[PDB]
Amino acid sequence: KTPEDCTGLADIREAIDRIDLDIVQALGRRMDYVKAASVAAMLPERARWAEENGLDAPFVEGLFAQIIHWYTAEQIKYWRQTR
Amino acid sequence: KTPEDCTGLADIREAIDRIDLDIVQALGRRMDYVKAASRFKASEAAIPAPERVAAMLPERARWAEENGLDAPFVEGLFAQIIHWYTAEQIKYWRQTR
Ligand SMILES: [Ca+2]
Repeated sequence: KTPEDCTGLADIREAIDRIDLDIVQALGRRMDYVKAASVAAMLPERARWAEENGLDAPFVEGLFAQIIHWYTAEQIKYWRQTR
Repeated sequence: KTPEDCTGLADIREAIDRIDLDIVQALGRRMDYVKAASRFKASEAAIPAPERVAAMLPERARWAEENGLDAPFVEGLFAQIIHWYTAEQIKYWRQTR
């Protein structure tokens, strides 16, 4: 259901669980690409997307700095593991 | 293109942009739901239900492990999301109710 058609917290939770799983799945696919490849330029882009989507840019930049650094460190681990 | 079908770094960097934009857009839709949920709360202090959050976190962590990702990191990431959205829900609840 849309946010407007939600009749209670149970409807809300159905939608939020789906969004959050979508996010985790996208993050999983994101790692496959990073592995296949084996911040200052990436964050302004993502801060713009945040604003465009009605979200606080600096919070969303915090989320992406966290992500990008994790995936960078994992790429380094993965490289050593596979060479 | 799939990761295997990618011919160089350019393909991968653009796919990552599209995935990252998908996540932002999903996070934008998530905020709409969180703000709509405020209608179903009798008080600012019931934002959030502590047992809801307590069951949400291991579930996302478990999803992470099932998708090739580190549970502690992804659980921490969702802790931050849920926490910030809680604050945003509270602002919205106060403004409207
Ligand atoms: Ca791009």
